[PDB]
Amino acid sequence: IVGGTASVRGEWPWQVTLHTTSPTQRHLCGGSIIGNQWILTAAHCFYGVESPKILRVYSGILNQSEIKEDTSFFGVQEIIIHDQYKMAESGYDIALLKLETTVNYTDSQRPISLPSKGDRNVIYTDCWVTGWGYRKLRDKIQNTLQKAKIPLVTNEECQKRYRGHKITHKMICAGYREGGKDACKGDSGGPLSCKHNEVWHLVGITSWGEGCAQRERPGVYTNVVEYVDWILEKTQ
Ligand SMILES: Cn1cncc1-c1cnn([C@H](CC2CC2)c2ccc(-c3c(-n4cnnn4)ccc(Cl)c3F)c[n+]2[O-])c1
Repeated sequence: IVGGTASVRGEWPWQVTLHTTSPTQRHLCGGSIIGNQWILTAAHCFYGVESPKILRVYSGILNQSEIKEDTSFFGVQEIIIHDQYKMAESGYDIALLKLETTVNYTDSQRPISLPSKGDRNVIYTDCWVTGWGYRKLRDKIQNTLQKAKIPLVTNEECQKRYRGHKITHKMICAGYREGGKDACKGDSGGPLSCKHNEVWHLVGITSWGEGCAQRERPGVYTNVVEYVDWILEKTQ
C-alpha cells in the first residue's frame, strides 16, 4: 500500500495472507474471508503455483513476523479460477479458495459480506484498500498490515486513463487524480472494502495498475458485484 498507515490488531478481520511454500515460504497475495470455508482472491496470484498443496492461508495476522513454524494455518482444498481468466489486465481476475476445514469466526477472523442484491446503484464513498504490499514501486513486503482510503473512479474516467486496455463493467477503478495512495506489489488479491450503512462490503479485489499511486493512473479492481452469481454457483 502506497501512502497508507499501519492497521491495528482486529481492524480488518476478513483480511488473510496467502503464503506459498515453494521453494520457500513467503507472502504471495491477499485475500478475503467470505464464508467459513471460502476465501475470495485474485486469479493472477496462482501463476506458477503447481497445486494447492503448497499454499497456506493465515487469518488473524497483523504482522507477518507473527507467523512461525507452529502458527496454525488453513490448508487449501481447491483453487477455483474463473474459466475465462487469461491475464489480470483483461479481466476475470477472480479466484475462490476452498479451505480444508471451516474457520470458526472470532474477533480476529470474520467474514465480509458480498455486495448486496438491490445495491448495484449505491455510490460507495467510504472505501479502503489493505495489504502487506510495497509502499513504493521498488520496496519490500511490509511487516504490518497497511490501510489507505481511496475514492472510486467512474469507468468512463478510468478508460480514459487506460486507452490501451478494455475497462469493462466487470472492473472498478480507484485512485486520486494526483496519485499518492494506491495498492502496490503484494497487495493483489486483497480486498477493496467499502462501508455502507455501517456494514462492510467486498466491492473490489485488488488486481492491477500502471505503476503504483501514479498521477492519473488509478488502481484497477475486480468488480465483485458482477461476479456474485458466479461466487454463489461455486460455493453452492
Ligand atoms: C508477492 N510479491 C512479493 N514481492 C513482490 C510481489 C508481487 C509482485 N507483483 N505482485 C502482484 C502480482 C503477482 C501475484 C501475481 C501484483 C501486481 C500488480 C499490483 C498492482 C499494482 N502494481 C503495478 N505495479 N506494481 N503493482 C498497481 C495497482 C493495483 Cl490495484 C495492483 F493490484 C499488485 N500486485 O500485488 C506481487
